[PDB]
Amino acid sequence: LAAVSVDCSEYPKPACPKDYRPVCGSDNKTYSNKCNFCNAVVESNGTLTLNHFGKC
Amino acid sequence: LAAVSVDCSEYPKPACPKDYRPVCGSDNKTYSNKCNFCNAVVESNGTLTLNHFGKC
Amino acid sequence: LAAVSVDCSEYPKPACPKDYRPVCGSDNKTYSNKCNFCNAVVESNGTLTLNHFGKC
Amino acid sequence: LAAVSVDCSEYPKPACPKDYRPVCGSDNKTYSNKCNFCNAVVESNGTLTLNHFGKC
Repeated sequence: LAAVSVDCSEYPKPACPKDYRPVCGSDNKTYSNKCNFCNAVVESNGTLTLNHFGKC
Repeated sequence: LAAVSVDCSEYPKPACPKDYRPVCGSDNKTYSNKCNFCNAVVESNGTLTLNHFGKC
Repeated sequence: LAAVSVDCSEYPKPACPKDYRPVCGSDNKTYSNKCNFCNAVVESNGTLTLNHFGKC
Repeated sequence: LAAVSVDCSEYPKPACPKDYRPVCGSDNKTYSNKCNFCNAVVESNGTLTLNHFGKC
């Protein structure tokens, strides 16, 4: 199986970059970057995942 | 799941290297490197993913 | 496919850090960090995978 | 979707480390490490993938 992926291991991080590189989460919300996405993933305890890269 | 993946989480980027090290997209197009591929994935909003590494 | 993943390709390792930054395995056990988790995945021969990031 | 993954982007590499960190390929062969696995993946043009980490 081949995928396109995000590694959220280094997260959470108390501060994130202000770089806009959007990720669409499975909550159908668009996270401004990987760092916001991943902070949210880890805190979601299982319930938030990746839908696709880019704006929803 | 165990997968073979490309990490596109730091994309898009302002420019890519000219380095040849192809990736075959799910569109059966060969992308000259990972960077060119991931810049395309993040614009495809969901529709482009990895097919395999190396030229199609 | 778009996934959320942990890269375990450089595992097993001789030792892991004591750093707390939990990962929940598909066995519903919480692994104190990515390194402890991946050392377990590579011994599980197929049966253990990621459930989610953070504590179970 | 949550996975455990390998990134084979930096490959092929003409030489590999002699570190023994086995990967089982979907050809049901066991590759001595990530570098041997990935060299083989890229040359396989699509036909070789990950089965699981560790010896087959």
